[PDB]
Amino acid sequence: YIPGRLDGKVALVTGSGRGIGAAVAVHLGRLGAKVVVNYANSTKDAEKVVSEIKALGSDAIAIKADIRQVPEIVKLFDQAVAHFGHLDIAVSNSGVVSFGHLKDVTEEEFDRVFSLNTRGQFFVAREAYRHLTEGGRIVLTSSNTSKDFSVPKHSLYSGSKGAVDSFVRIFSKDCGDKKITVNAVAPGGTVTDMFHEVSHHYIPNGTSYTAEQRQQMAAHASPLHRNGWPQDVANVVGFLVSKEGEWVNGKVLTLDGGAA
Amino acid sequence: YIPGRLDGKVALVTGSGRGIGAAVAVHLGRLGAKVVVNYANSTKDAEKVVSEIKALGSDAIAIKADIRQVPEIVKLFDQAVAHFGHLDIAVSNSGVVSFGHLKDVTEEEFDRVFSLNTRGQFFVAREAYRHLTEGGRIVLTSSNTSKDFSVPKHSLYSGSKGAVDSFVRIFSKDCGDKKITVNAVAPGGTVTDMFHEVSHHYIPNGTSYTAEQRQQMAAHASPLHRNGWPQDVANVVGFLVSKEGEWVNGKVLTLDGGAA
Ligand SMILES: [Cl-]
Ligand SMILES: [Cl-]
Ligand SMILES: [Cl-]
Ligand SMILES: [Cl-]
Repeated sequence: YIPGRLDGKVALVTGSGRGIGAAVAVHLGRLGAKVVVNYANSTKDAEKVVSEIKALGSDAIAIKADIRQVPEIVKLFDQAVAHFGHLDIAVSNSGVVSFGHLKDVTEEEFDRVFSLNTRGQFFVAREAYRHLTEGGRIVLTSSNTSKDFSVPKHSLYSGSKGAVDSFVRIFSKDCGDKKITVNAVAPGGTVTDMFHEVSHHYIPNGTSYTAEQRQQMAAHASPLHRNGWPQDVANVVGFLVSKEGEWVNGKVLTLDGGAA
Repeated sequence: YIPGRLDGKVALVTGSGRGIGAAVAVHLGRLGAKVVVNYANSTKDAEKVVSEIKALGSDAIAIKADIRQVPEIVKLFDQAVAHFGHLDIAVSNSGVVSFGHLKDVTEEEFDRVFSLNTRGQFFVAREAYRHLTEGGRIVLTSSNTSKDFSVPKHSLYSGSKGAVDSFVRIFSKDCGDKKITVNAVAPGGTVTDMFHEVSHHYIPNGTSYTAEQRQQMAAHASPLHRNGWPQDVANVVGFLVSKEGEWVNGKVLTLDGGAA
């Protein structure tokens, strides 16, 4: 046994077609896990993640699912266990962002956000509990906006992640009967190819700055004076899902480089 | 002007057909508000609340709504403003409880709980923002289970209220443009005619105790050695919706008599 490593373990990672999830999938592979690369949309993109994990010396398979549809979450987990024999780790990076003043939020937008961010993640945890081996790991995605950062016109999303924080604390109670720990990660400002399209929403008069100015401002929000990156989230997920992370259970870790 | 009083104000209170909401409606009437007694089911029950408010010297009307249906929330608020001329205060006591291990939670049960506790309350806040007079008040209902109390087999409900806590913090930002404050109350153990049917869920081996034993145990959870009552919640709501409560804004107040 090599400490911190996941040799002999099997991990499922959702949201592997965007920056953070892709980095989490590759990192769990690098640590020695075989990986089910779950994704929502681009099969070519997901297969690039599979290829990267194989190149590192670990096995991976891409399995698609619409995480809004609970029957598809059931099938995803069944197929994961059928392919690799068992499953030890489930990480959800599933979610969508949303902005708008309360006054303008529609039924459709509420449902768009909660169906994935909150309901989808709840049922990913349910199916992970049902399928996981004893002593496994579940990690869901919250946000620094749930509790630690207050963004005007971001009530819907912030609440979708506030629910996740409460879920994980109580899931840890129920999941203890299979010795499964349950935690959430709550990233701050993380730079990906989608960051620049929404970064104006997170600062007053955001549109009056250039994208580069907004990224620099985001960097200066951490006392370390750098941006957060997908690898920062992956690094913490890797610890939580290791043997050495066991005593962190039922918690939400805000990953913002000290900004809050 | 009498300090603490709501003379000349108009308040809408949802969930007026159960213990806490009924007590909040009567109390706002006692403080001088005219009250829209909104309720989900029994018209005879709601009219008893109306009658009690009238007997106290304040006007009231019962207006029914299915708070799960956003078009009905819209109509409720339109009708409130049409009847009394304006609306200053909106208090939601809308919600349902739910219990069960994560492993057994169904799609239907998830939707039953979130549609009212989280989605319904979100849109009560939206319609209150849209209809309220400048300087008004919105109060939603969270729970001590959101953050302050961890009950096994209560993940769904706990998360439905964790979302509300995040909502109110951000709603306070958006609603400030009409000088409306937004807060939540998070009651603990509150005795009503429905308490005894669920009190076993809240203590280990709950069913092995009598209802009276369970109520006494609940009482001893507060260092004051009494149960919480609907009037305790009403008292705090009355402060939050008064002029003197203005500087409490964007907050969730846990009302458990010091148990946490
Ligand atoms: Cl994806
Ligand atoms: Cl997804
Ligand atoms: Cl009611
Ligand atoms: Cl209701």
